[PDB]
Amino acid sequence: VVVTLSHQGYVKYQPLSEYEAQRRGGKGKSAARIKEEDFIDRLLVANTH
DNA sequence: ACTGGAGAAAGAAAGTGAAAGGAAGATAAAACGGGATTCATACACCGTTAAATACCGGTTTAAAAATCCCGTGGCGCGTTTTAAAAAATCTGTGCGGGTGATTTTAT
Repeated sequence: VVVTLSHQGYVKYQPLSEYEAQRRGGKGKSAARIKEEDFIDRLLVANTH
């Protein structure tokens, strides 16, 4: 899974099989919904156990 | 006149019914956040080419690395406190036969 954390503190993880590889130079798809004033600071990849 | 019992007055202490109010609860309206559709529209993938960049050979030189002396504060040791977690000890409760008790209405 992949773990994301926001500045004010919000945790969540998603299955890794949802995002598919592509070629460099793209824009990508949104991974989470941000609030009015917040931003993502960390990103982690790890196993459930 | 005097005595001792008895009833009535008077006074002081305790129990009482009623008391704002305030923290401590409780209950609704509201604002919120997370899923099912619906596409148009912007994004992903495939051929072409000018241009921008990586790479090699040889200097150099100024800057950073290496070395030596020393004087301290930042870790290390030993011994106390102090919360935190764990083990030990109490407290209720229901199963089924027995003893004894309570309340409200109409005519």
